[PDB]
Amino acid sequence: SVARVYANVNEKLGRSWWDYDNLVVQWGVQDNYEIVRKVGRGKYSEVFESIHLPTDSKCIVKVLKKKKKIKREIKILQNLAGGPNVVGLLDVVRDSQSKTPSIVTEYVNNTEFKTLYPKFSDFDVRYYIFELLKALDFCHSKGIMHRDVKPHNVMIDHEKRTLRLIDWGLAEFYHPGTEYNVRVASRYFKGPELLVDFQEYDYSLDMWSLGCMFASMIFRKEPFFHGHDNADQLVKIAKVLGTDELYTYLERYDIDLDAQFDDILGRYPRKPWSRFVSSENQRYISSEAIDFLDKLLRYDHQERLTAEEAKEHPYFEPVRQAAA
Ligand SMILES: O=C(O)c1ccc2c(c1)nc(Nc1cccc(Cl)c1)c1ccncc12
Repeated sequence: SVARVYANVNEKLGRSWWDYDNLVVQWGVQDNYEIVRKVGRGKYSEVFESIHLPTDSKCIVKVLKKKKKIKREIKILQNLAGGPNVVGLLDVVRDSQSKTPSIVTEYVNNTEFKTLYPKFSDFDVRYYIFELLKALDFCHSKGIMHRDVKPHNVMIDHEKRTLRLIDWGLAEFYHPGTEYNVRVASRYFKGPELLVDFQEYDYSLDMWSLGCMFASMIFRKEPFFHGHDNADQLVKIAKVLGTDELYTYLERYDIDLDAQFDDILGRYPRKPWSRFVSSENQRYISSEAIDFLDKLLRYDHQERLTAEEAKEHPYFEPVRQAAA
């Protein structure tokens, strides 16, 4: 398997674009930042609201815990500089003694998605998904997969109507035929390729994750596919897409399933998208939304829309018009 778009981007841009092992960071002055308030903690980071003291301006300091992965995240954030709806890198600093690095990013006025998403209109969903598609089409066009696309990593200032894709700590460069680690993404947003241990994945992983997110929004069910473990996650997906399309996909990519799917995985017919429509979510539902969702949520990553193809979908016509 090789990506159907942007496969040769890292080839064309060469070693100085993707070789993060040999990154030399020009560290900023740590005493130029003051930390004010912790805003959050991750598996990999603490995040604090802070001040850039020379300018007295609001910013974020992300303190990070292998060295390899710090360099990857920094090199990606430098390469993505200037890109639409990508979180802006302000600096990289570290402790004088301990050498613990921190990434300094722009501050965003987020509304938590459990609160924000239900307040959305149909146009709002169309608009923010379109804004997210600009960020993903940008990073894919630069040889980079995000690999952790989920609502926590999409920051929305609903007053400014502005969007930022954050947390590039799982992101990687795409190299044709590379076998990538499948333990990426949070469980609810993992593509089938991660769940059957198909390692030769590409940018199209982000598009499955986008699909899950989009299903949450239009069907008002967070998360859409609610599995308990990685095994059950594939069962929840199979109970919607069906097992017929699953077996053709496995056959097509020569994937053999783990032995202990045979007890838990039954034969399920395809549930139509229409069966998820209710009184409460009908506000979001149109024939264009379902068709768009259908073209993102495919077993076969090579059948999913590209971010670019997705921007031309009729679903986004109210948004292209409103921008003229
Ligand atoms: O990782 C980044 O690149 C990254 C970049 C920017 C923010 C962030 C993470 N996390 C934020 N908040 C947050 C909220 C809950 C949990 C956690 Cl760990 C963090 C946040 C807030 C305000 N503006 C920018 C950010």
